[PDB]
Amino acid sequence: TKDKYRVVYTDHQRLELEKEFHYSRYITIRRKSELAANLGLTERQVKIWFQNRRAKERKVNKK
DNA sequence: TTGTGTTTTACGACCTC
DNA sequence: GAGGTCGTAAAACACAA
Repeated sequence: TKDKYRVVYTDHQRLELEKEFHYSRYITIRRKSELAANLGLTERQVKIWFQNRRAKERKVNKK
């Protein structure tokens, strides 16, 4: 768990994550571990962010 | 500045596998 | 039991009023 109470991710951190997301919708356990390490976040955070991004996409698509 | 509507992290519940 | 969606909180944001 990750607590007090949410962090803002840097413009760079977001950029990499968007790029990776365009590379593939679902991140591999390997990739997850690369990305976390290069971006200065946790594996869990990277997991979660990818889950939120997919929900955002579903939400934009419904609209 | 603050009211407000939208986005962004992060969770817990339940589901699938 | 790892991850998944999905509904939700609250903090951060945009920015017109």
